[PDB]
This record gives sequence, C-alpha cells and structure tokens, in this order.
Amino acid sequence: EEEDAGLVAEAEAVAAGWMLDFLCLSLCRAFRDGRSEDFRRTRNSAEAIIHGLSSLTACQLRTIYICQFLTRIAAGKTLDAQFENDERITPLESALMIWGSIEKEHDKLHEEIQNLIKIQAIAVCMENGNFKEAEEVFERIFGMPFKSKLLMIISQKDTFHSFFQHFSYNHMMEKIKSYVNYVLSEKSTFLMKAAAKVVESKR
Amino acid sequence: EEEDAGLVAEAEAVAAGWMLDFLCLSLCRAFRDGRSEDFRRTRNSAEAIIHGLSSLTACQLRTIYICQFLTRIAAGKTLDAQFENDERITPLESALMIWGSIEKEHDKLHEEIQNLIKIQAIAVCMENGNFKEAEEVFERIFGMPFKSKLLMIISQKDTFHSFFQHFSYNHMMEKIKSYVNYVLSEKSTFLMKAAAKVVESKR
Ligand SMILES: O=C1CC(I)=CC=N1
Ligand SMILES: O=C1CC(I)=CC=N1
Repeated sequence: EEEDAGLVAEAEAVAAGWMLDFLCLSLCRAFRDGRSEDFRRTRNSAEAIIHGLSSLTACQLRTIYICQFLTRIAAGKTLDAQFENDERITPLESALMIWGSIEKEHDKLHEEIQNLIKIQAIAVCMENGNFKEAEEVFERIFGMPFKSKLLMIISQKDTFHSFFQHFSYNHMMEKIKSYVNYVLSEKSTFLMKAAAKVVESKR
Repeated sequence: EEEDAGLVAEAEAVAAGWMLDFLCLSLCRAFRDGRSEDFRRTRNSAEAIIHGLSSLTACQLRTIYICQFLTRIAAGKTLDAQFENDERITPLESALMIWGSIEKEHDKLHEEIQNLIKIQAIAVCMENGNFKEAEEVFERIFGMPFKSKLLMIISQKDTFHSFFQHFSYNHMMEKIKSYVNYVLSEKSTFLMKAAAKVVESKR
C-alpha cells in the first residue's frame, strides 16, 4: 500500500534525471549555434528541473558544472551579473573557477580557454572605463607569465589595445564552442534518441 | 546540410511535449496527495517548459487549462494573488472561469465543484473582513438560485456562518481531488511509463 507512493517517487526521479540530461545537452547545442534566446529559455528549464531533484550522480553534477560555466561565459560582458556570494567576483572570474575545478583532462585546448578567459576578465573592465576594477580582478587572477603585459595595459588605460585584439572575445567564444562541439560528439541521451526515432518515423 | 538543424529542432519539440505531459501529470498527483511544496516546484518546471514550446495540440492545451485551474484553487485563500490583467479578479474567480470554459462533460460532479468554488469565492472575502469585496465578487458571479442566502450573509457580516460550514473549503478541495483522481485513471505517458519500467527492472 505505502510502497505504491515510493514506486511513483522513484519513477519521477528517473524521469527527472532524463529531463536534466536532455536540457543540459540542448543548452550545449544552443550555445554552440549562438541561439541566445533558446539558451536563455533552456537555462530557465534546467534550473527549475534541478530544484525538483534530490539525488545526483557525479556525471549529472559534472554536467551541471559545464552548463553553469556556459551561462557565466554568456554573461561575461554583463558586468552587472553576480553568480556567487562575493559580489565583487565578475562573471568571467566565476566561469574561470568552474573551469579550473571540473574533473576534466587538462589538455592544450583546456589551457588555451583558461588563458583566454583570464585576459578577457580584465579586458571587459577596461572596455567600460572601470580601470580600478581591472586592477582588482588582476590581483585575484595573478598572485600565467604574461601578467607584465596586462598590468602595463591597466596602468596605461589603453582601452582599444592591440593585445586584446589577438586574444579577442570572439576567439575565447570560438575556442569554447570547439569544446562544446567535442563533448556533444561524446554526448545519445535516452530522451533525445527516443524523440529522434519519432521524427525519423514521420519521414 | 540545413535539414540537420530542422531534425534536431523537431526532436526537441517531441521531447518537450513529453516533458510537458509528464509534468502536468506529476502536478495532478501532487495536488491530489496534498504535497504542497512538490506542487509548487512542479508548477515552476511546467511553466518554464511551456515557454520553451511553440506548438501545442488541443490535448496539451486542455491539460494546461486543468493545471492552471489547480494552481488557482491552491491560491484560493491567497487574496493577494493576481492571475489575470484585471487585478480585481480574486484567485477563486479565475479558477471558476477556466472550469466553466474547459471542453469537458458537464456532469453532476462538475456542477457541484462549480457551485462550491462560487460559495468559497465570497466566503474567503468575509473570512478576512473584506465585506465590500465579497459584495463586488458576488455581483460578478450572480447576475445559481442560492444567491438570496449569500447576499443576506454578506449584508449581515457574519464571518463564522453556518452556511459556509456545510459548503466548506475542505469540501470544495475534496470534490476537486476526486476529479483529479478520475482524470489520472484516464491518464500512461511516454515518460512516466518508461521510468516505471526502469524502477520495476531494479526490483
Ligand atoms: O543551476 C544551473 C544549472 C544549469 I544545467 C545551468 C545553469 N545553472
Ligand atoms: O502556465 C501554467 C502552466 C501550468 I501546466 C500550470 C500553471 N501555469
């Protein structure tokens, strides 16, 4: 009699884990394709779904970290976004902490993305005339060896500087898109594959 | 090449329709069992999922109406909730408009629920000392024949009145729970049934 409710709660948990995996994947494809409004709406759906879940596997937790990293990278130019209890931590600094803490291989693409997020954390502060904030951000990032170049640019206050062109926001975005592309190849969820069978069935 | 994106968007739409049906059903069971926080969290999930959808069948739309009716009934004692553009419309009046407009059979249980929502729309106004609001609500509902009894109670200002005991809030709630019980028997969604196979598989 009482085990009937336990049965239902258990099925709701399996189904919610599947919805989480579907939404995490769909958030990755939206970011990769640059569908900004879709990324926003799928983030809202993943957030509500997470509040409905009580248990999580290490793979679901890792996925949640990757999606949090993507949400923060998307808000990297929005210096008004606060993702942590410490209000001084800019959105690109918050993406960088997740990136350097995810259980993933530290390959050359990983290092490249990290160094690009670092330069851009300082660059968006200089881009909005917040020269003192760029210095504060730089202190929390240095506490890579190219810090001598960054510190020299913060003091000079040169906004449209040549260094920020080579290591551009677009370059950081493109290197991150390559990573998202790679993980998706890896990922094939129960939900995506079943719905894709219904689509091929109607062809 | 371009049809590959169309394929993905189509599968995301099928998968989102399945998530909607799962969440609508789970909202119904939470209401029926009186799991209030679960109802709140599942409502938030269904809302976000709906904002991600662009097409809907008449069956999905009807389900959305039933769930909106349940959300408003849950807030029937919350006279501070505004569900429509007209701010004067109390939550129980908003549930009553959906109830009398859903494409469903108008059986004796339907009529009973409607008449119980009507009495309670006036009763929660008298319960909070808003005697003029009960009169205003009564004007928009009458503009059953028992209106002579209701109007006589509004004028007298008798809060803990005998009429409201027979046609109690608990009675309205219980008659609505019977209805929710009945529709669930009807109810088998793709998501609930697949997750329930995984649960039986682990037994
Ligand atoms: O809390 C979260 C979860 C996910 I998935 C994305 C963003 N924030
Ligand atoms: O807009 C909505 C949808 C649903 I399902 C429940 C409540 N509000």
